[PDB]
Amino acid sequence: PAAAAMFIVNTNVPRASVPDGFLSELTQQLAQATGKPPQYIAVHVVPDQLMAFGGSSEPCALCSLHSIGKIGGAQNRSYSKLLCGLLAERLRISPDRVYINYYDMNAANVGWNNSTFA
Amino acid sequence: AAAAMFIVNTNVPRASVPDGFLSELTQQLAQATGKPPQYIAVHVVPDQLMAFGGSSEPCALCSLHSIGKIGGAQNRSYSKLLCGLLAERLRISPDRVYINYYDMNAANVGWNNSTFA
Amino acid sequence: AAAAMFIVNTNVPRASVPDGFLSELTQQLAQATGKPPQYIAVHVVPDQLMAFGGSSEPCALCSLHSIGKIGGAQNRSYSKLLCGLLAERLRISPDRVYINYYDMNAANVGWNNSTFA
Ligand SMILES: [Cl-]
Ligand SMILES: [Cl-]
Repeated sequence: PAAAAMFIVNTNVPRASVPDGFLSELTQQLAQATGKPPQYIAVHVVPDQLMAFGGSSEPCALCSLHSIGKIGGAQNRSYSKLLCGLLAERLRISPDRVYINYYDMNAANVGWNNSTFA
Repeated sequence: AAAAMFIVNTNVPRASVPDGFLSELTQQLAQATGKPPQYIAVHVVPDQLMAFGGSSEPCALCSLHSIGKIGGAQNRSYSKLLCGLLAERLRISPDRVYINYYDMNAANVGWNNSTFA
Repeated sequence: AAAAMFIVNTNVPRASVPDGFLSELTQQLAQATGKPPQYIAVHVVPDQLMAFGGSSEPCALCSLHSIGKIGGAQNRSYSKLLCGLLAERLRISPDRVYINYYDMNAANVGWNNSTFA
């Protein structure tokens, strides 16, 4: 599929708790997992959010992975283990307090560089 | 299917959001969707640079992602509920609120190292 | 249908977002989509922690959700428009912008206590 993918993390954990290296690690790990070049992976981390999961304000995250292709039942299970693992290790968020929404984007529906990936 | 998540982005000030608002959203959404509250997630983002129709009046852009429980009649019910809460608690007119509803396939929601498929 | 909404998330600092940018996006999107500006919502989020291709140079991740007016040719036109505006006003290179396009079903957009069904 065309090369783009993007991963967003929204979390209540504080800015101070995001490791140096985290966005770079997300980029490299997602490139590897999706088979996409890192040049076309975008990552976005949003700490300090007002959020709750199950009515509790213990650490949690709501995430999205938008990808042109490379989305499906088995792949998404694999991404979830990878990404929950990174959020647990790096941000100290329990995997049972993380949702990740997966979106398979059509290339014609991803704009870039004044045009689209179609 | 257990999961649902509601996100509100708004231009109203942080100081205007009541202390119990996340808990109220959780409880109200659990009742509206029939899902246990244990698996409802909520997220409120105030102080945003955002306009509705070019105007700086209070407004909101929201999303409700749910595995199931999404459809024409249900979404109407959720809009009345959620616009009502945003009006009552955040003083946002319902005609300056959009809510995008997403019926998520269970295979497309990750949680706890796996997906809901 | 009247509704559309445009969201920009960017790592450019808040002080670099010019006065009047939300209004310009509203007017330009209204012209491009044929929708009245009164039902276009825009949302800009500066100072984000982002990387694009591993780099923290200026970049943006954006969404355009619209009832209708979404398709291959229209999206290419919107990308030229919106990348143009982000370059002109926020000094972001077009090759560091993604815009996700979503054609929303009217029944899945809540507004004013109901939906657009
Ligand atoms: Cl509850
Ligand atoms: Cl530029």
